[PDB]
Formats: sequence, C-alpha cells, structure tokens
Amino acid sequence: MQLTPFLILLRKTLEQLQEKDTGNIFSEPVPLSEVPDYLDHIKKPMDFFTMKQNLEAYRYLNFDDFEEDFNLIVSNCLKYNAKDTIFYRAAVRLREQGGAVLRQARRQAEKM
Ligand SMILES: CC(=O)c1c[nH]c2c(C)cccc12
Repeated sequence: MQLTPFLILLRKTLEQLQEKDTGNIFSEPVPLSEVPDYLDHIKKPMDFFTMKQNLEAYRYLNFDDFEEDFNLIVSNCLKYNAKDTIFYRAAVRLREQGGAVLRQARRQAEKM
C-alpha cells in the first residue's frame, strides 16, 4: 500500500484521539520534575505530542505501531494513578472512546 494516504489517516486519527482527551492530560509527557517517582513504576512514558513526533519521523508504518503507543498512554496512566482519581478514570474513558476511533481507522487502513 501507499505511504502517504496511510500517514494522512494516522494524522487524522491522532487528532480524533486528542479530541477525546478533553482535559488534555495526555497531550504532553507526564512532567517528571513534578512526579519524580514516575519512572520507578513506568518503563516507557508516552503522550500524544511524542506520538505526533514519531508519526512525522516515519516510525509508525502499520496500525499496530500506532495503537501500541496509544495503549501505552492508557496503560501507564492506569498503572500509575489510584483508581479513585480523575486521571485513572480519564484513561478508562480514553480507552473506551479512543478504542472506537481506532477500530474505524484500522478498518480504513485495511481498505488500502
Ligand atoms: C497522565 C498522568 O498520569 C499524568 C499526567 N499528568 C500528571 C501529573 C501532573 C501527575 C501525575 C500523573 C499525571
């Protein structure tokens, strides 16, 4: 399949995922200066800005590459934050709502 339509699709999909994160809690890396124990629990931080950089660096060449980093955003947040927090529930909401975005986008990629 052709590269350019695939990257256009991933850009649109990433924008749709960011729209689901209405608090923008996943827009940029977790600020390690404020959370010095974060790396004690989380081996690979991820966020939507880093995903955009990876996309434009041609690091995502199949849908799994892209969805893996999305899943890291969600799983890191569930792991680090207590269940009774807004942050934890925001990851649950993103998993549910972003999952639906991802399933339709993957289907578009399969038509290529
Ligand atoms: C997504 C996430 O876990 C966080 C985003 N910002 C945070 C902050 C500021 C502290 C702890 C966790 C987070």
